[PDB]
Amino acid sequence: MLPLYLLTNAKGQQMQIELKNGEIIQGILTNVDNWMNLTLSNVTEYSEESAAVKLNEIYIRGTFIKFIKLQDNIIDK
RNA sequence: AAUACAGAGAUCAGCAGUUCCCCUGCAUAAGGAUGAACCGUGUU
Repeated sequence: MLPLYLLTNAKGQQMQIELKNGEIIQGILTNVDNWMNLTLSNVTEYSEESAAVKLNEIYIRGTFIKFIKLQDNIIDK
């Protein structure tokens, strides 16, 4: 299935975003749009994968994402 | 008129062309017959 559909239904799951600058964002997905802009709650962002700021909500532009690790649960969920 | 002469003086065959008439083609005119499952006012 399409990446976007996959995302739209991962709403409420936990996922890990790598940004183009190296920052890693662990959080629970709360919203997606057609340009893959995200909003996540219960957030922890890291300066790099080596690792630590906790944030309540984060908005991420989709053009800035290298990849998004999904929970293995994904296919059945 | 007398004479000199020279003195009795081609055939077999083919094709097209006019004239009507039939067969078969193509053209030009008019005429008809029948067949063809589909419907134009924010990433390069």
